Amino acid sequence: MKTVTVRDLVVGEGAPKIIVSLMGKTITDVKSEALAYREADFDILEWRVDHFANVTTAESVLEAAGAIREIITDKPLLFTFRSAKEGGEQALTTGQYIDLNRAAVDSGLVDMIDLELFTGDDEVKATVGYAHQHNVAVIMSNHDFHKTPAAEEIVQRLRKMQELGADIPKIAVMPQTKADVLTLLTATVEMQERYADRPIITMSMSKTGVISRLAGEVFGSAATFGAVGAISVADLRTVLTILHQA
Amino acid sequence: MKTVTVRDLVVGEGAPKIIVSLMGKTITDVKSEALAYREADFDILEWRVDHFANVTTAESVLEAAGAIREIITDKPLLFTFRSAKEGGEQALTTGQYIDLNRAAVDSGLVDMIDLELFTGDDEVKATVGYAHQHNVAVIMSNHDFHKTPAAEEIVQRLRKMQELGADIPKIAVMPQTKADVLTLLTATVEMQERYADRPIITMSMSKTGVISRLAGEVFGSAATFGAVKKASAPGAISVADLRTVLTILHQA
Ligand SMILES: [Cl-]
Ligand SMILES: [Mg+2]
Ligand SMILES: [Mg+2]
Ligand SMILES: [Mg+2]
Ligand SMILES: [Mg+2]
Repeated sequence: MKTVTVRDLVVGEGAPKIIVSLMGKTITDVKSEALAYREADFDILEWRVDHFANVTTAESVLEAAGAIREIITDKPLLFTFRSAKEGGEQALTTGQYIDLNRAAVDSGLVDMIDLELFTGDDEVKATVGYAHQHNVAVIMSNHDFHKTPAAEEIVQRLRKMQELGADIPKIAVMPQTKADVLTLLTATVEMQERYADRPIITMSMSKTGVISRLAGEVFGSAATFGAVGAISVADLRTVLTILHQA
Repeated sequence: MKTVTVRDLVVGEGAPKIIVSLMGKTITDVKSEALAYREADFDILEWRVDHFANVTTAESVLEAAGAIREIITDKPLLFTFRSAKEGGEQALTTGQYIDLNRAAVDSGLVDMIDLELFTGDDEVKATVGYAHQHNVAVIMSNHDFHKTPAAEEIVQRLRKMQELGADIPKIAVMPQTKADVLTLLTATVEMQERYADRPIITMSMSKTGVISRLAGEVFGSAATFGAVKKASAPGAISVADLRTVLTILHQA
């Protein structure tokens, strides 16, 4: 299986990695949040660009990315605009979203971008290519904040992400029942044994799904999310380490 | 939902409870292990009587049980003879096994006994009744160290344990695949939805099954085994680490 190396971090070997999400409306908010995260124990900093108020002003986005990089210089930076239809704060047209991610790639300030699987196949392929031409990795993502699809549908979305060239397929789904948490873990196993040839990230959201963040290593999820959220980064790392050494 | 209270420990509320297994061949070993276990963080002391060489000498078994209670004075004591049939160290005839458990009940030294489901229905029912008459709780148990039965079969075994009067149905199975771990968890959930009216304990063994030792609160297992130095079945973690993880899940 491929691993994905981002700076010195190796996703897909050792214990699962920890992603935290920075959310700020203004440049001063982004700076304040970056300062709050600076001493926390995590591996990847995700900037949740959909929270940023001035997302359609190219110079402002560039300034904010730069401000994050000035404060946190030792953690890979993941650029994520999460659409409202997948749990995010706002919607862009397809063209605006693709242009935004290309501008992030161009900046030299980000190590990874998030591309939503269902953006459009032609747009995703072109943007994956563009990212790769600049040595930027792609987390290709899909979220269902309302329900958990059947395991087979989850697997087929992860397989499509690989087809479209994702460096790291990522899916997050909302459990309505305990069985739904198990469905997400089953999909993770099946994807791993049948199709995966690179690291994947899977998560069952909400309080009910938190076991999928903690005890995911055996089943085949290479990273998960903590908070400085359903769980603190310190407590997440504590459990991941215990289970990695079990 | 009935809970099981032993001393003042409540099984079936809050975070899952931690069981450790004490194994000793002689009275001397029983005493030294008990002293070594005294400072460990756990809730229930399981004495694995099948490891004891002198199991057919009533005086010797009674002396060892007393020794455990003298050294570890603040933990519920679970008396478990694990049959060779179900992965234990030695075999007794059915009658000797039943007599051993009745003598444990009679001692006044034990809070719980383990009775294996497949011992025989008449014998199990009689011994459950005897234990209850002396305010001793029964963990009714089943083990498969080779495979994981279908989820519906696991459910039906746990249901049957309820029918026979178990205070706490208990099953431990061995995964052959990662999917089998998830089957054990599925059975746990389904038992909770369809039939449980009391605490149950479920486990998938080996490293692959460790989630099943951690996730009792969300899927429906009321207790879990941890290691002091070494646990009996594959895949355990230390009791300190187990308590750390259980507490994080309880507060999440
Ligand atoms: Cl064990
Ligand atoms: Mg260029
Ligand atoms: Mg391992
Ligand atoms: Mg009597
Ligand atoms: Mg609870």
